Amino acid sequence: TTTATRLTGWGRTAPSVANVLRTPDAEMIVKAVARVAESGRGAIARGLGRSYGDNAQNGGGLVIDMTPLNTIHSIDADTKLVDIDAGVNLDQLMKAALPFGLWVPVLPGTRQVTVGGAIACDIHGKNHHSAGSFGNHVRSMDLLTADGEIRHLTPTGEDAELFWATVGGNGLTGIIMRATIEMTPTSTAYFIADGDVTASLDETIALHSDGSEARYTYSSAWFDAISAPPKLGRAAVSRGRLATVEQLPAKLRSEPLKFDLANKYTFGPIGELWYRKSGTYRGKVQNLTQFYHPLDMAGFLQYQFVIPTEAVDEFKKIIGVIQASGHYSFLNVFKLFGPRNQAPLSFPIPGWNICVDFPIKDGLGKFVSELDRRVLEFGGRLYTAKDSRTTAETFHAMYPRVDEWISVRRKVDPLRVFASDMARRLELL
Ligand SMILES: Cc1cc2nc3c(=O)[nH]c(=O)nc-3n(C[C@H](O)[C@H](O)[C@H](O)COP(=O)(O)OP(=O)(O)OC[C@H]3O[C@@H](n4cnc5c(N)ncnc54)[C@H](O)[C@@H]3O)c2cc1C
Ligand SMILES: O=c1nc(N2CCCCC2)sc2c(NO)cc(C(F)(F)F)cc12
Repeated sequence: TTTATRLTGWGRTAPSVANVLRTPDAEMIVKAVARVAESGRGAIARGLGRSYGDNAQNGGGLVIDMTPLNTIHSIDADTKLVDIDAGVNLDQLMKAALPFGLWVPVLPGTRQVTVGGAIACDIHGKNHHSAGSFGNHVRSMDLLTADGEIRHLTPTGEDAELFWATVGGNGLTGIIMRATIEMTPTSTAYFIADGDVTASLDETIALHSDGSEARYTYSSAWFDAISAPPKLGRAAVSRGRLATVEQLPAKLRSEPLKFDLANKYTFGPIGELWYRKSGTYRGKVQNLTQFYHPLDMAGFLQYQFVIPTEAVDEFKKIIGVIQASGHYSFLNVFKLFGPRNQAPLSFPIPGWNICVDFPIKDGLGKFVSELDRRVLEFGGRLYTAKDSRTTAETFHAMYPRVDEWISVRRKVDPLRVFASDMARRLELL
Protein backbone atom coordinates (compact mmCIF):
# COMPACT_ATOMS: atom_id res chain seq x y z
CA THR A 1 0.00 0.00 0.00
CA THR A 2 1.69 3.20 -1.31
CA THR A 3 0.14 6.35 0.19
CA ALA A 4 1.06 10.05 0.02
CA THR A 5 1.35 10.82 3.76
CA ARG A 6 2.33 13.78 5.96
CA LEU A 7 5.26 12.80 8.23
CA THR A 8 7.01 14.50 11.15
CA GLY A 9 9.52 13.57 13.83
CA TRP A 10 8.48 13.09 17.45
CA GLY A 11 8.91 16.83 18.03
CA ARG A 12 6.17 17.51 15.44
CA THR A 13 7.93 20.18 13.34
CA ALA A 14 9.32 20.51 9.80
CA PRO A 15 6.41 18.55 8.29
CA SER A 16 6.96 16.80 4.96
CA VAL A 17 4.82 14.81 2.49
CA ALA A 18 6.04 11.50 1.01
CA ASN A 19 4.88 8.24 -0.61
CA VAL A 20 4.68 5.82 2.33
CA LEU A 21 5.03 2.14 1.43
CA ARG A 22 3.81 -0.06 4.30
CA THR A 23 4.16 -3.80 3.61
CA PRO A 24 5.00 -7.01 5.57
CA ASP A 25 6.52 -8.40 2.36
CA ALA A 26 10.31 -8.04 2.14
CA GLU A 27 10.10 -8.88 -1.59
CA MET A 28 7.83 -5.84 -2.13
CA ILE A 29 10.46 -3.71 -0.40
CA VAL A 30 13.27 -4.95 -2.67
CA LYS A 31 11.20 -4.00 -5.74
CA ALA A 32 10.32 -0.49 -4.49
CA VAL A 33 14.06 0.13 -4.11
CA ALA A 34 14.75 -1.28 -7.61
CA ARG A 35 11.97 0.97 -8.95
CA VAL A 36 13.48 4.05 -7.21
CA ALA A 37 16.92 3.06 -8.60
CA GLU A 38 15.51 3.64 -12.13
CA SER A 39 13.84 7.04 -11.65
CA GLY A 40 15.57 11.37 -8.49
CA ARG A 41 14.06 12.15 -5.07
CA GLY A 42 15.19 8.87 -3.45
CA ALA A 43 14.04 6.65 -0.57
CA ILE A 44 14.36 6.22 3.22
CA ALA A 45 13.32 3.72 5.92
CA ARG A 46 11.21 4.65 8.94
CA GLY A 47 10.70 2.84 12.24
CA LEU A 48 8.36 3.94 15.01
CA GLY A 49 9.05 7.65 14.38
CA ARG A 50 10.55 8.29 17.83
CA SER A 51 13.44 10.31 16.49
CA TYR A 52 12.68 14.01 17.09
CA GLY A 53 14.22 15.28 13.87
CA ASP A 54 13.86 14.82 10.14
CA ASN A 55 16.04 11.73 9.61
CA ALA A 56 13.00 9.51 8.84
CA GLN A 57 11.26 11.64 6.23
CA ASN A 58 11.85 12.30 2.57
CA GLY A 59 9.80 15.20 1.18
CA GLY A 60 8.47 14.42 -2.30
CA GLY A 61 10.18 11.04 -2.01
CA LEU A 62 9.55 7.49 -0.86
CA VAL A 63 9.34 6.54 2.84
CA ILE A 64 9.27 2.81 3.62
CA ASP A 65 7.59 1.91 6.93
CA MET A 66 9.48 -1.05 8.46
CA THR A 67 7.25 -1.82 11.46
CA PRO A 68 5.24 -4.58 9.71
CA LEU A 69 8.54 -6.51 9.38
CA ASN A 70 8.44 -7.50 13.03
CA THR A 71 9.14 -11.25 13.10
CA ILE A 72 11.47 -12.71 15.76
CA HIS A 73 13.18 -15.61 13.93
CA SER A 74 15.10 -17.23 16.77
CA ILE A 75 16.41 -16.77 20.29
CA ASP A 76 19.22 -19.01 21.58
CA ALA A 77 20.17 -18.96 25.27
CA ASP A 78 23.49 -20.79 24.80
CA THR A 79 24.96 -18.48 22.17
CA LYS A 80 22.92 -15.53 23.57
CA LEU A 81 21.96 -14.59 19.98
CA VAL A 82 18.63 -13.25 18.76
CA ASP A 83 17.80 -13.08 15.03
CA ILE A 84 15.05 -10.59 14.24
CA ASP A 85 13.48 -8.46 11.53
CA ALA A 86 14.45 -4.78 11.63
CA GLY A 87 10.90 -3.62 12.47
CA VAL A 88 10.87 -5.46 15.80
CA ASN A 89 10.62 -3.01 18.64
CA LEU A 90 12.73 -3.26 21.80
CA ASP A 91 9.70 -3.72 24.07
CA GLN A 92 8.56 -6.71 21.99
CA LEU A 93 12.15 -8.06 22.03
CA MET A 94 12.50 -7.54 25.77
CA LYS A 95 9.41 -9.63 26.60
CA ALA A 96 10.38 -12.36 24.13
CA ALA A 97 13.95 -12.69 25.55
CA LEU A 98 13.36 -12.62 29.33
CA PRO A 99 12.13 -16.25 29.55
CA PHE A 100 15.54 -17.26 28.22
CA GLY A 101 17.38 -15.21 30.84
CA LEU A 102 18.52 -12.72 28.19
CA TRP A 103 18.51 -8.90 28.58
CA VAL A 104 18.48 -6.28 25.82
CA PRO A 105 22.02 -4.91 26.03
CA VAL A 106 21.23 -1.27 25.41
CA LEU A 107 17.82 0.29 26.27
CA PRO A 108 16.89 3.86 25.43
CA GLY A 109 14.47 5.95 27.56
CA THR A 110 11.42 4.66 25.64
CA ARG A 111 11.00 1.04 24.47
CA GLN A 112 8.99 2.03 21.39
CA VAL A 113 11.98 2.05 19.05
CA THR A 114 12.72 -0.43 16.28
CA VAL A 115 15.96 -2.44 16.00
CA GLY A 116 16.67 -0.75 12.66
CA GLY A 117 16.23 2.63 14.32
CA ALA A 118 18.33 1.49 17.25
CA ILE A 119 21.11 0.59 14.79
CA ALA A 120 20.68 3.59 12.48
CA CYS A 121 20.96 6.12 15.36
CA ASP A 122 23.42 3.85 17.26
CA ILE A 123 21.38 4.47 20.41
CA HIS A 124 22.74 4.63 23.97
CA GLY A 125 21.38 4.10 27.46
CA LYS A 126 22.10 4.37 31.20
CA ASN A 127 24.76 1.66 30.84
CA HIS A 128 26.88 3.30 28.09
CA HIS A 129 29.90 3.65 30.31
CA SER A 130 29.88 -0.14 30.86
CA ALA A 131 28.33 -1.63 27.67
CA GLY A 132 28.77 0.98 24.92
CA SER A 133 25.99 1.71 22.45
CA PHE A 134 23.65 -0.49 20.49
CA GLY A 135 25.97 -1.00 17.55
CA ASN A 136 28.55 -2.72 19.81
CA HIS A 137 26.22 -5.67 20.28
CA VAL A 138 25.16 -6.29 16.70
CA ARG A 139 26.95 -9.41 15.40
CA SER A 140 25.48 -9.19 11.90
CA MET A 141 22.91 -7.42 9.75
CA ASP A 142 21.47 -7.90 6.27
CA LEU A 143 21.40 -4.57 4.41
CA LEU A 144 19.33 -3.80 1.29
CA THR A 145 21.74 -1.63 -0.74
CA ALA A 146 21.28 0.64 -3.81
CA ASP A 147 22.04 -2.14 -6.35
CA GLY A 148 18.90 -4.06 -5.23
CA GLU A 149 21.21 -6.58 -3.51
CA ILE A 150 21.04 -7.77 0.12
CA ARG A 151 24.52 -7.74 1.67
CA HIS A 152 25.45 -9.64 4.83
CA LEU A 153 27.59 -7.41 7.02
CA THR A 154 29.63 -8.17 10.16
CA PRO A 155 31.68 -6.00 12.51
CA THR A 156 35.08 -7.62 11.66
CA GLY A 157 34.55 -9.07 8.17
CA GLU A 158 35.58 -7.76 4.74
CA ASP A 159 32.53 -5.48 4.77
CA ALA A 160 33.44 -4.03 8.21
CA GLU A 161 33.73 -0.52 6.74
CA LEU A 162 30.14 -0.63 5.49
CA PHE A 163 28.86 -2.21 8.71
CA TRP A 164 30.31 0.66 10.75
CA ALA A 165 28.99 3.20 8.26
CA THR A 166 25.50 1.78 8.73
CA VAL A 167 25.80 2.01 12.52
CA GLY A 168 24.83 5.59 13.26
CA GLY A 169 24.27 6.11 9.52
CA ASN A 170 20.64 7.24 9.90
CA GLY A 171 19.40 5.00 7.08
CA LEU A 172 21.66 6.52 4.43
CA THR A 173 23.47 3.28 3.42
CA GLY A 174 20.28 1.27 2.73
CA ILE A 175 17.61 -0.66 4.62
CA ILE A 176 18.52 -2.92 7.50
CA MET A 177 16.16 -5.84 6.94
CA ARG A 178 17.41 -8.26 9.54
CA ALA A 179 19.98 -8.48 12.32
CA THR A 180 21.55 -10.70 14.92
CA ILE A 181 22.18 -9.18 18.36
CA GLU A 182 24.22 -10.58 21.26
CA MET A 183 22.19 -10.23 24.45
CA THR A 184 23.36 -9.84 28.02
CA PRO A 185 22.79 -12.83 30.30
CA THR A 186 20.63 -12.11 33.36
CA SER A 187 19.04 -14.20 36.09
CA THR A 188 16.53 -11.43 36.84
CA ALA A 189 14.26 -8.71 35.44
CA TYR A 190 15.10 -6.47 38.45
CA PHE A 191 17.70 -3.89 39.44
CA ILE A 192 19.41 -3.17 42.73
CA ALA A 193 19.86 0.61 42.94
CA ASP A 194 21.77 3.21 44.99
CA GLY A 195 20.57 6.81 45.16
CA ASP A 196 22.52 9.98 45.86
CA VAL A 197 21.60 13.66 45.90
CA THR A 198 24.11 16.46 45.24
CA ALA A 199 23.74 20.11 46.20
CA SER A 200 25.60 21.64 43.26
CA LEU A 201 27.20 21.19 39.84
CA ASP A 202 30.65 20.72 41.39
CA GLU A 203 29.38 17.92 43.64
CA THR A 204 27.70 16.13 40.71
CA ILE A 205 30.99 16.22 38.82
CA ALA A 206 32.94 15.11 41.91
CA LEU A 207 30.64 12.14 42.35
CA HIS A 208 31.14 11.13 38.70
CA SER A 209 34.92 11.56 38.89
CA ASP A 210 35.80 9.80 42.20
CA GLY A 211 35.80 6.24 40.77
CA SER A 212 32.36 5.09 42.02
CA GLU A 213 31.07 4.81 38.41
CA ALA A 214 33.10 1.59 37.88
CA ARG A 215 31.03 -0.25 40.55
CA TYR A 216 27.77 0.36 38.64
CA THR A 217 26.70 -0.89 35.24
CA TYR A 218 23.81 1.63 34.93
CA SER A 219 23.93 5.29 35.88
CA SER A 220 22.15 8.59 35.08
CA ALA A 221 20.96 11.71 36.95
CA TRP A 222 18.14 14.25 37.00
CA PHE A 223 19.71 17.65 36.74
CA ASP A 224 18.75 21.24 37.86
CA ALA A 225 19.29 23.68 34.93
CA ILE A 226 17.16 26.60 36.24
CA SER A 227 18.26 27.50 39.78
CA ALA A 228 21.18 29.97 39.79
CA PRO A 229 24.60 29.05 41.24
CA PRO A 230 25.41 27.57 43.78
CA LYS A 231 22.35 25.26 43.20
CA LEU A 232 22.88 25.03 39.42
CA GLY A 233 23.52 21.40 38.39
CA ARG A 234 22.53 19.72 41.62
CA ALA A 235 21.13 16.30 40.75
CA ALA A 236 19.25 13.18 41.79
CA VAL A 237 21.71 10.41 40.83
CA SER A 238 20.40 6.88 40.32
CA ARG A 239 22.87 3.98 39.89
CA GLY A 240 22.85 0.23 39.95
CA ARG A 241 22.94 -3.11 38.25
CA LEU A 242 20.81 -6.12 37.42
CA ALA A 243 19.94 -8.16 40.53
CA THR A 244 20.86 -11.84 40.95
CA VAL A 245 18.18 -14.26 42.20
CA GLU A 246 19.92 -14.45 45.60
CA GLN A 247 19.36 -10.66 46.12
CA LEU A 248 15.59 -10.63 45.56
CA PRO A 249 13.11 -10.70 48.45
CA ALA A 250 10.99 -13.81 49.16
CA LYS A 251 7.89 -12.59 47.28
CA LEU A 252 9.73 -12.12 43.94
CA ARG A 253 11.96 -15.26 43.90
CA SER A 254 9.23 -17.47 42.35
CA GLU A 255 8.96 -15.28 39.19
CA PRO A 256 12.34 -13.55 38.93
CA LEU A 257 12.21 -13.00 35.15
CA LYS A 258 8.70 -11.43 35.12
CA PHE A 259 7.48 -8.13 33.81
CA ASP A 260 3.87 -6.98 34.32
CA LEU A 261 1.37 16.97 44.04
CA ALA A 262 2.89 20.32 45.13
CA ASN A 263 2.02 21.79 48.55
CA LYS A 264 3.06 24.70 50.82
CA TYR A 265 6.20 22.81 51.95
CA THR A 266 7.62 21.81 48.54
CA PHE A 267 9.85 24.86 47.95
CA GLY A 268 10.97 25.50 51.55
CA PRO A 269 13.43 23.75 53.90
CA ILE A 270 11.09 20.83 54.68
CA GLY A 271 10.82 20.02 50.95
CA GLU A 272 14.62 20.23 50.51
CA LEU A 273 14.97 17.74 53.42
CA TRP A 274 12.27 15.43 52.07
CA TYR A 275 13.64 15.37 48.54
CA ARG A 276 17.15 14.72 49.93
CA LYS A 277 15.73 11.85 51.98
CA SER A 278 13.72 10.29 49.12
CA GLY A 279 16.66 10.43 46.72
CA THR A 280 19.16 8.88 49.15
CA TYR A 281 19.03 5.04 49.48
CA ARG A 282 21.08 1.82 49.22
CA GLY A 283 20.20 -1.58 47.78
CA LYS A 284 16.64 -0.78 46.78
CA VAL A 285 15.24 -3.54 44.55
CA GLN A 286 13.49 -2.03 41.53
CA ASN A 287 11.74 -3.14 38.32
CA LEU A 288 12.30 -1.67 34.85
CA THR A 289 9.66 1.08 35.13
CA GLN A 290 10.81 2.14 38.62
CA PHE A 291 14.49 2.29 37.72
CA TYR A 292 14.66 2.92 33.97
CA HIS A 293 11.49 4.87 33.16
CA PRO A 294 10.75 6.86 36.35
CA LEU A 295 8.74 9.38 34.26
CA ASP A 296 6.09 6.63 33.85
CA MET A 297 3.16 6.33 36.27
CA ALA A 298 4.52 19.56 21.16
CA GLY A 299 5.78 23.10 21.84
CA PHE A 300 9.25 21.98 23.00
CA LEU A 301 12.73 21.76 21.60
CA GLN A 302 14.77 18.74 22.63
CA TYR A 303 18.51 19.40 22.73
CA GLN A 304 21.23 16.85 23.56
CA PHE A 305 25.01 17.25 23.44
CA VAL A 306 28.15 15.71 24.94
CA ILE A 307 31.35 17.54 25.91
CA PRO A 308 34.75 15.74 26.11
CA THR A 309 35.68 14.39 29.59
CA GLU A 310 38.79 16.57 29.98
CA ALA A 311 36.88 19.79 29.24
CA VAL A 312 35.10 19.81 32.60
CA ASP A 313 35.46 23.64 33.01
CA GLU A 314 33.97 24.21 29.58
CA PHE A 315 31.01 21.97 30.53
CA LYS A 316 30.38 24.09 33.63
CA LYS A 317 30.37 27.20 31.46
CA ILE A 318 27.79 25.83 28.98
CA ILE A 319 25.48 24.88 31.85
CA GLY A 320 25.83 28.44 33.23
CA VAL A 321 25.04 29.91 29.83
CA ILE A 322 21.81 27.88 29.82
CA GLN A 323 20.34 28.95 33.19
CA ALA A 324 21.27 32.61 32.58
CA SER A 325 19.57 32.46 29.14
CA GLY A 326 15.93 32.99 30.21
CA HIS A 327 15.03 29.59 28.72
CA TYR A 328 13.91 27.20 31.41
CA SER A 329 14.32 23.43 31.14
CA PHE A 330 12.81 21.36 33.97
CA LEU A 331 13.46 17.79 32.76
CA ASN A 332 17.21 17.29 32.33
CA VAL A 333 19.16 14.04 32.11
CA PHE A 334 22.89 13.95 32.87
CA LYS A 335 25.36 11.12 32.26
CA LEU A 336 29.09 10.45 31.90
CA PHE A 337 29.58 8.43 28.69
CA GLY A 338 32.36 5.81 28.40
CA PRO A 339 34.63 4.84 25.47
CA ARG A 340 33.37 5.35 21.88
CA ASN A 341 32.99 2.81 19.04
CA GLN A 342 34.37 2.62 15.47
CA ALA A 343 31.29 4.14 13.78
CA PRO A 344 32.30 7.47 12.20
CA LEU A 345 28.87 9.12 12.74
CA SER A 346 28.26 7.63 16.18
CA PHE A 347 27.17 10.35 18.64
CA PRO A 348 28.57 9.12 21.96
CA ILE A 349 32.11 10.04 22.96
CA PRO A 350 33.60 9.83 26.44
CA GLY A 351 32.45 12.85 28.43
CA TRP A 352 29.56 14.80 29.88
CA ASN A 353 26.25 14.09 28.18
CA ILE A 354 23.22 16.23 28.86
CA CYS A 355 19.66 16.37 27.46
CA VAL A 356 17.52 19.47 27.93
CA ASP A 357 13.99 20.33 26.87
CA PHE A 358 13.13 23.96 26.07
CA PRO A 359 9.67 25.48 25.67
CA ILE A 360 9.32 26.96 22.19
CA LYS A 361 9.27 30.73 22.59
CA ASP A 362 10.71 33.90 21.04
CA GLY A 363 14.50 33.96 20.96
CA LEU A 364 14.96 30.18 21.27
CA GLY A 365 16.16 29.42 17.74
CA LYS A 366 18.90 32.03 17.86
CA PHE A 367 19.92 31.04 21.38
CA VAL A 368 20.22 27.37 20.36
CA SER A 369 22.47 28.34 17.41
CA GLU A 370 24.80 30.10 19.81
CA LEU A 371 24.75 26.94 21.97
CA ASP A 372 25.77 24.88 18.91
CA ARG A 373 28.79 27.14 18.64
CA ARG A 374 29.85 26.69 22.25
CA VAL A 375 29.37 22.93 21.89
CA LEU A 376 31.50 22.91 18.72
CA GLU A 377 34.20 25.17 20.19
CA PHE A 378 34.43 22.85 23.18
CA GLY A 379 35.03 19.65 21.16
CA GLY A 380 31.53 18.25 21.70
CA ARG A 381 28.67 17.42 19.37
CA LEU A 382 24.89 17.20 18.98
CA TYR A 383 22.81 14.04 18.49
CA THR A 384 21.03 13.65 15.13
CA ALA A 385 18.20 11.72 16.74
CA LYS A 386 17.31 14.91 18.69
CA ASP A 387 17.92 17.57 16.03
CA SER A 388 16.21 19.19 13.04
CA ARG A 389 17.66 22.74 13.14
CA THR A 390 21.51 22.66 13.05
CA THR A 391 23.53 23.64 9.97
CA ALA A 392 25.64 21.43 7.72
CA GLU A 393 28.76 23.44 8.54
CA THR A 394 28.31 22.96 12.28
CA PHE A 395 27.54 19.31 11.86
CA HIS A 396 30.61 18.66 9.72
CA ALA A 397 33.01 20.21 12.18
CA MET A 398 31.38 18.33 15.09
CA TYR A 399 31.90 14.99 13.30
CA PRO A 400 35.42 15.17 11.69
CA ARG A 401 35.07 11.64 10.25
CA VAL A 402 32.03 12.68 8.22
CA ASP A 403 34.21 12.79 5.06
CA GLU A 404 35.44 9.26 5.70
CA TRP A 405 31.75 8.32 6.09
CA ILE A 406 30.67 10.15 2.96
CA SER A 407 33.27 8.17 0.95
CA VAL A 408 31.85 4.84 2.12
CA ARG A 409 28.35 6.06 1.20
CA ARG A 410 29.53 7.14 -2.27
CA LYS A 411 30.60 3.56 -3.12
CA VAL A 412 27.41 1.85 -1.94
CA ASP A 413 24.91 4.42 -3.22
CA PRO A 414 26.59 6.23 -6.15
CA LEU A 415 23.14 7.22 -7.53
CA ARG A 416 21.98 8.73 -4.19
CA VAL A 417 19.02 6.28 -4.07
CA PHE A 418 18.69 6.61 -0.26
CA ALA A 419 17.90 10.17 0.82
CA SER A 420 16.09 12.13 3.53
CA ASP A 421 15.24 15.62 4.71
CA MET A 422 18.12 15.38 7.21
CA ALA A 423 20.62 14.29 4.52
CA ARG A 424 19.86 17.37 2.42
CA ARG A 425 19.93 19.76 5.39
CA LEU A 426 23.19 18.33 6.75
CA GLU A 427 24.69 17.84 3.27
CA LEU A 428 25.38 14.15 3.78
CA LEU A 429 23.79 13.35 0.41
C1 LIG B 1 10.90 9.85 24.76
C2 LIG B 1 12.18 9.48 24.02
C3 LIG B 1 13.31 9.04 24.69
C4 LIG B 1 14.49 8.72 24.02
N1 LIG B 1 15.58 8.31 24.74
C5 LIG B 1 16.71 7.97 24.09
C6 LIG B 1 17.91 7.49 24.80
O1 LIG B 1 17.86 7.40 26.04
N2 LIG B 1 19.02 7.17 24.10
C7 LIG B 1 19.06 7.28 22.75
O2 LIG B 1 20.11 6.99 22.13
N3 LIG B 1 17.98 7.71 22.03
C8 LIG B 1 16.82 8.06 22.63
N4 LIG B 1 15.72 8.48 21.87
C9 LIG B 1 15.88 8.54 20.41
C10 LIG B 1 15.51 7.19 19.79
O3 LIG B 1 16.07 6.08 20.51
C11 LIG B 1 16.03 7.17 18.38
O4 LIG B 1 15.49 8.31 17.74
C12 LIG B 1 15.61 5.93 17.60
O5 LIG B 1 16.42 5.90 16.42
C13 LIG B 1 14.15 5.97 17.19
O6 LIG B 1 13.80 4.69 16.69
P1 LIG B 1 12.64 4.51 15.61
O7 LIG B 1 12.52 3.04 15.38
O8 LIG B 1 11.45 5.32 16.05
O9 LIG B 1 13.30 5.16 14.31
P2 LIG B 1 12.68 6.36 13.42
O10 LIG B 1 12.64 7.61 14.25
O11 LIG B 1 11.44 5.95 12.62
O12 LIG B 1 13.91 6.47 12.38
C14 LIG B 1 15.14 6.92 12.91
C15 LIG B 1 16.31 6.71 11.97
O13 LIG B 1 16.54 5.32 11.81
C16 LIG B 1 16.47 4.97 10.43
N5 LIG B 1 15.89 3.62 10.28
C17 LIG B 1 14.77 3.17 10.88
N6 LIG B 1 14.55 1.89 10.50
C18 LIG B 1 15.53 1.51 9.67
C19 LIG B 1 15.89 0.30 8.92
N7 LIG B 1 15.13 -0.81 9.00
N8 LIG B 1 17.01 0.32 8.15
C20 LIG B 1 17.79 1.40 8.06
N9 LIG B 1 17.51 2.54 8.71
C21 LIG B 1 16.42 2.65 9.53
C22 LIG B 1 15.62 6.04 9.78
O14 LIG B 1 15.91 6.15 8.38
C23 LIG B 1 16.05 7.25 10.57
O15 LIG B 1 17.29 7.74 10.05
C24 LIG B 1 14.53 8.82 22.54
C25 LIG B 1 13.39 9.23 21.87
C26 LIG B 1 12.23 9.57 22.54
C27 LIG B 1 11.00 10.05 21.80
O1 LIG C 1 16.45 7.82 30.57
C1 LIG C 1 16.34 8.71 29.73
N1 LIG C 1 15.06 9.17 29.43
C2 LIG C 1 14.83 10.12 28.57
N2 LIG C 1 13.48 10.48 28.33
C3 LIG C 1 12.44 10.03 29.29
C4 LIG C 1 12.13 11.12 30.31
C5 LIG C 1 11.73 12.43 29.63
C6 LIG C 1 12.77 12.86 28.60
C7 LIG C 1 13.06 11.71 27.63
S1 LIG C 1 16.02 10.99 27.60
C8 LIG C 1 17.54 10.27 28.10
C9 LIG C 1 18.74 10.74 27.52
N3 LIG C 1 18.66 11.79 26.51
O2 LIG C 1 18.30 11.47 25.36
C10 LIG C 1 19.98 10.20 27.90
C11 LIG C 1 19.99 9.20 28.86
C12 LIG C 1 21.26 8.56 29.34
F1 LIG C 1 22.32 9.40 29.24
F2 LIG C 1 21.54 7.45 28.60
F3 LIG C 1 21.23 8.15 30.63
C13 LIG C 1 18.80 8.73 29.44
C14 LIG C 1 17.55 9.27 29.06
